[PDB]
Amino acid sequence: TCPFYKKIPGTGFTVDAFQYGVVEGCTAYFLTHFHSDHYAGLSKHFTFPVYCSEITGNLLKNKLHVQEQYIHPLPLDTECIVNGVKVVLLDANHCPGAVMILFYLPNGTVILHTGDFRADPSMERSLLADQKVHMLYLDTTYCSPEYTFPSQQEVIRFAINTAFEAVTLNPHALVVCGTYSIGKEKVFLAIADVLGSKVGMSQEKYKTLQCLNIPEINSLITTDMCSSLVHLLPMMQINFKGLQSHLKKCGGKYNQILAFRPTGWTHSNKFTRIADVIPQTKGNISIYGIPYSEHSSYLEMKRFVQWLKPQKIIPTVNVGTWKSRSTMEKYFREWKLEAGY
Ligand code: NI
Repeated sequence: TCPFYKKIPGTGFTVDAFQYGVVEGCTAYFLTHFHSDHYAGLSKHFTFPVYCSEITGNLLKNKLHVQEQYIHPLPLDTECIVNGVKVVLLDANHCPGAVMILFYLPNGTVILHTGDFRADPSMERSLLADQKVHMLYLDTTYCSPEYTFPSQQEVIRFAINTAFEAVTLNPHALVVCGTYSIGKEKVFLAIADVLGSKVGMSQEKYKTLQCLNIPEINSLITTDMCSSLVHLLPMMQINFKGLQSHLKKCGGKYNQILAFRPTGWTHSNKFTRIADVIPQTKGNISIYGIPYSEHSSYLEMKRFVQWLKPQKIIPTVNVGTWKSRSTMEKYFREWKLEAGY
């Protein structure tokens, strides 16, 4: 049965709750973003109203084949009414089309659901600042002080300079970027832009990108691999074996590969700076691990919550074990004692 953390009290709404069949009492199903854990259970067979951003709606329509009659896309930063309740969608700074949802309940309680998010100080001057928020449903992916990472911009700068140097040193080198879902598109778009190239990719991946309302997209991406010096492949192929194999497929148009694996956090964030990063190398193939995160670091999450000052926090990630929940509760109390709410 549908957990309490996916239900919004005093409404018949749910959020990211598609895997439990028909939820008793639910009149509107919200979807924060197009990642499989969150959309799990949605298919052409779903027949209830789904509320989401325009980008998330395009994906639902085209990739999952959800019938158009059940898709209700809403604009961002706009007060809207859904089944008699005032809502607002905000940019979550996660992947394309990802939203936080602000619910203004009839009793006067205000609830923010973050979905998946990367907290940023620009969220402190949105519509969130206009009134008190009583309850917060929080993306707690990295809710522990060991989780630090560089800014997105530091990581992109490093990627840009690295790729530019390698291809100027060897103009027959190919750049590859690994991917598994939507998100982290700036990695491959910024590399291509500095190399004067389109990004080449499979038909399934191109169809995904064509849904994302990215301006001038037809000038940036192609299905013609041969014409392009940045290629996208599945994350699972980003290894010496997979990359040599792909290099054979391109017809000796390239004689070297430089590959990037954008990851989350891994244990080497605790010592290294982005400037110190060095690749793994076997022969004419180099692989760089780069920590490009679309979730809040501990410090970004703590700042956001200390600013927002919610009366209650409901975690939405790592809620499966008592140890995790207990640990998280501990950090929420510290934050509250330091900031005086
Ligand atoms: Ni996500």
